Amino acid sequence: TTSSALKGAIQLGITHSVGSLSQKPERDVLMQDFEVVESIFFPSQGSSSTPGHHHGDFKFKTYAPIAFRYFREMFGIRPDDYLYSLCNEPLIELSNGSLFYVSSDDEFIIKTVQHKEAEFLQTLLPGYFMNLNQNMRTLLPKFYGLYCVQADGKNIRIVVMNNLLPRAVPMHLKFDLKGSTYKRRASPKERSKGVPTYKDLDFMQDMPEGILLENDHYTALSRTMQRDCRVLQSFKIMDYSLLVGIHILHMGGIPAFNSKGERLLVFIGIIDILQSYRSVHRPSFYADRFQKFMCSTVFRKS
Amino acid sequence: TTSSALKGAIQLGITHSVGSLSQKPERDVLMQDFEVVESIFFPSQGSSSTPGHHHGDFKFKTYAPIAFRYFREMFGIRPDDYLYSLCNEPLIELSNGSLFYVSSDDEFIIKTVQHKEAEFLQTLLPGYFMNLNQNMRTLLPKFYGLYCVQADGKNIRIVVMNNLLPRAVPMHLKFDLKGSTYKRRASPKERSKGVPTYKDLDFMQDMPEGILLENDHYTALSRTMQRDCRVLQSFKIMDYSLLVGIHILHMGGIPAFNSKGERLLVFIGIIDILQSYRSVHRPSFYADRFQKFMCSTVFRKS
Ligand SMILES: Nc1ncnc2c1ncn2[C@@H]1O[C@H](COP(=O)(O)OP(=O)(O)NP(=O)(O)O)[C@@H](O)[C@H]1O
Ligand SMILES: Nc1ncnc2c1ncn2[C@@H]1O[C@H](COP(=O)(O)OP(=O)(O)NP(=O)(O)O)[C@@H](O)[C@H]1O
Ligand SMILES: O=[Se](=O)([O-])[O-]
Ligand SMILES: O=[Se](=O)([O-])[O-]
Ligand SMILES: O=[Se](=O)([O-])[O-]
Ligand SMILES: O=[Se](=O)([O-])[O-]
Ligand SMILES: [Mn+2]
Ligand SMILES: [Mn+2]
Repeated sequence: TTSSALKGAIQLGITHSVGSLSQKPERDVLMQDFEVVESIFFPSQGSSSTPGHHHGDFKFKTYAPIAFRYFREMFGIRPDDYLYSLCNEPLIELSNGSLFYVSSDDEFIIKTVQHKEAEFLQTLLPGYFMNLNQNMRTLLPKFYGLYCVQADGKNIRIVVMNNLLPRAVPMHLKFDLKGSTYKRRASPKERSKGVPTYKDLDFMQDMPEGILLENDHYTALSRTMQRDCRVLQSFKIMDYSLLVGIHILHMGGIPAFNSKGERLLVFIGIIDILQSYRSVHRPSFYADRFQKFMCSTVFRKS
Repeated sequence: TTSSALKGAIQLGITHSVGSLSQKPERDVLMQDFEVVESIFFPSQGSSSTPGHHHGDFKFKTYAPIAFRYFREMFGIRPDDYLYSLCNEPLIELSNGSLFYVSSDDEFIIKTVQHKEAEFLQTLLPGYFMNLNQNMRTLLPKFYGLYCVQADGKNIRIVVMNNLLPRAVPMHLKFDLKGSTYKRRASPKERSKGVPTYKDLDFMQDMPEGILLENDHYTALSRTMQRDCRVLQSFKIMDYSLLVGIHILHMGGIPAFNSKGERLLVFIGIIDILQSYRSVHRPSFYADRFQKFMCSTVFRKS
């Protein structure tokens, strides 16, 4: 593939994009700063401006940058940290349409995106900002950046964001859960893997007594889901999953207890959030199912 | 006038509007909740729903209510406090187009509004929310509510908001300042009053050594203005004033020192913010003037 080609365009492109920013002085974000999109010409020779390269000519589209500065800021992501782990350390591909990549240090993921979505996102931002500034504990994905790359005619949109499941805490059981059932078992291929990413039925089968939760924790979660749903609902959004990482242990995640009885650090985050019908009540439905499902079956009190 | 008539429609209308709310349980505010507007029919007989009255038939339009609940919440305004001081204590008129009214307890003001404006406002809200959640120390007006009343054919839009200058701290000198000069002297009529509301030139005349400020305070203000301007700018907004209340003293305001040398508690807030051209650069201009003017002439460091 022209993949390594892209991997570069990213690290070349962002480093510029962001350093570019740390010139311009800080300022609050405005309803404008969302719609904006900046481009940068990256020739294989390279101006005294866009230099370097020998990799394959492109332009680097940076999106709503002042907004994403704000978001990083609020998610506590120092630019040098961001630039480093992302740009000065080789990017590593992944099996899963939509191609993922990962930071050498397992902190950051990179989905690609249907232009359909990328545009939706832009529109979401204000809505995002609001939820973010209100449900401080939201489960929604932490969107650190949005960028497009132009490879000849071709165009690649990508989003950068928090890996929910770092190598650090090693995950034993791993589930992608929706509250639905059609094809909601992990493919033969998938099950032939490490701590492979399961699914509703596999959970339901392999874990029918549930994930037990100390009342108070069960609430924080419950309410904070019910909040995230109500957002997503409102944005006519569907197919989202709760990604869950259980870790039996023989500190930056959730405390649980077992069907047997072992203590547990669990890790979650709602995902795949950009496909938006944007029927009349259908998302409103998918939210309630997702809700009842996680907050009744997948996690339970006492 | 049919004024006392209106005074009622308000207190009758809000009390319903808000109690109406304290049923529905709390929830984060969504980009939707801004656009919404609820109405309530208030007959002079009155349903078992909208009852009471003998005052003159009307409807009570309540605006973006979940947003304004949020705002009150964030400005720390407990509904019982709000309802009481506003609805269970006679409203008091005022001289100043645009009719003001005041809470018996001097906490709240009520401007009326050109439909032109009221609509602008709605649009501002998201923008408002952002600034509010970012410049915690903004000088912008604290908008507690927006309501319209329908008196026969007639329609009255009103906004409720923080009185910047309560009876509590008695204000000695009082200025309305813009950074302009045309008609920027206080009318003969006006000067024949208590601590009458002056203006640029009167300030410039009666106070040419300025309002002195302990470095650190001068900054908090300076930066926080420069922020508010940049918002307002962005909303293509003009004719705003800085309302200033100086109090010589022989604690909820700003510390200053004098041309002579007396200690001072000063009180400010940007106002008259809804008239929006919404020329190319003109607001951007009016902001910089307003800026330089307050942060150079009206307040100065050391
Ligand atoms: N933030 C994350 N942290 C950890 N793993 C993730 C994350 N995002 C995606 N993944 C992995 O990718 C899988 C699902 O991909 P997803 O994000 O749903 O996008 P997609 O390619 O559109 N899949 P779908 O559209 O549901 O078929 C998850 O089950 C995870 O195993
Ligand atoms: N929040 C407030 N606190 C104290 N006084 C206020 C407040 N708002 C308005 N006033 C008084 O009303 C005066 C100006 O009215 P303003 O709010 O500018 O609306 P307006 O009627 O549109 N005037 P303008 O449009 O500038 O001619 C101020 O100078 C104050 O004396
Ligand atoms: O997908 Se695209 O933007 O048409 O190349
Ligand atoms: O593959 Se599916 O039907 O979205 O779970
Ligand atoms: O001012 Se209005 O709304 O036309 O009565
Ligand atoms: O009356 Se004026 O010209 O707006 O200060
Ligand atoms: Mn998907
Ligand atoms: Mn005005």
